[PDB]
Amino acid sequence: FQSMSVKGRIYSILKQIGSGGSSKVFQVLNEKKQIYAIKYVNLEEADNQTLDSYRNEIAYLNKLQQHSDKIIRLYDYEITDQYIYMVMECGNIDLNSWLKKKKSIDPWERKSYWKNMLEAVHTIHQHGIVHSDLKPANFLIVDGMLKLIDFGIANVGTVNYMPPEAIKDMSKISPKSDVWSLGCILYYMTYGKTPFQQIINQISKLHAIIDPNHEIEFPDIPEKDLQDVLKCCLKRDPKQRISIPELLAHPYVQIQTH
Ligand SMILES: Cc1ccc(-n2nc(C(C)(C)C)cc2NC(N)=O)cc1
Repeated sequence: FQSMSVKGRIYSILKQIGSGGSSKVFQVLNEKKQIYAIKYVNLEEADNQTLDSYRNEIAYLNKLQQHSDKIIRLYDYEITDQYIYMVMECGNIDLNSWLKKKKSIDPWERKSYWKNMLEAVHTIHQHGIVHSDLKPANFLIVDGMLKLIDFGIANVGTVNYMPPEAIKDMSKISPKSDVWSLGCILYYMTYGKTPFQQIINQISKLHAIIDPNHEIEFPDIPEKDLQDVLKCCLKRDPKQRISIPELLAHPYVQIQTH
């Protein structure tokens, strides 16, 4: 039955939710019994490039708090050369663990989660940040709402959500790269699998994503608007791919009852 101090205040640990090579996430309670999540980052063995990234991720996290409620709260933090403590809002489950459990997704729930992903990602772009690594894990369900937990500035994994322009690049990265990944999450939330999930050979997967000839399948669904959103986000030419601002005005989000 452990405890910990963050900027004077004392928090009592209930359980661990996260495991990181150097980081851990703890479900904690404050003096008044309120629930929070504390991220403990161990800095004992990190280089300057890595530190500066964590410093930057934290600065942005703090700056974009005011801009949107679709971004995870950062109530307080304690930084030292040895460690980082971050008091942040608690969530029910991350979106990846929810998609692996929830078999059939409700169409209203899918649309509501999608609007949330768009508002959060759109906010970061306004500030010039491109996640470049969007995945379900990056989103937390809080109060039946989806919140973005990280910006991709600070450091098994999958290539399912990788845009074709990242692979052909081998800075060539733009806001549109996040549109492709968001499209892959939505395609998963729609057809229960990522667009290239079926390809086992990892090398062959990378080739498929970058291959114009390969045709991504869009099976006929009752939500005609949703089908259009997917076909527009998963366009290989980033110049031809739809933008976040345009997506906001799309019938799929704006229209009610389709
Ligand atoms: C796999 C996994 C596990 C835990 C989390 N997570 N991360 C956080 C921070 C707010 C500290 C970023 C909170 C949680 N999980 C949670 N249930 O609140 C996110 C993903």
